[PDB]
Amino acid sequence: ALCKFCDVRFSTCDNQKSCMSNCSITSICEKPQEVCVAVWRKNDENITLETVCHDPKLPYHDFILEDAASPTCIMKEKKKPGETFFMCSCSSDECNDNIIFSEEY
Repeated sequence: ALCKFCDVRFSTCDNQKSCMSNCSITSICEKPQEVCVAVWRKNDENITLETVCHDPKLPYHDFILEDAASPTCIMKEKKKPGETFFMCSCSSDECNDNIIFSEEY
């Protein structure tokens, strides 16, 4: 897989139906089973977007990437203290470059 892989970066993505990662690093994931991941987090000081490759047989942020087979990165909210946290994974080229905050489409 080819994925955006900037780790955790500041983001201005907020209150939008979709956002671009604005990550300038597209990497070949080390292992063929890895998929793309995006994690959007907002606290009272800032917003970040994390982009990585990850093996979906392993948990990430204490969750299983149950959506790894999806070609698109559909953000879904997770329960975490002191912040708003959304995550998605996907398995098409650079798919974590475009994060979608809804299932409506």
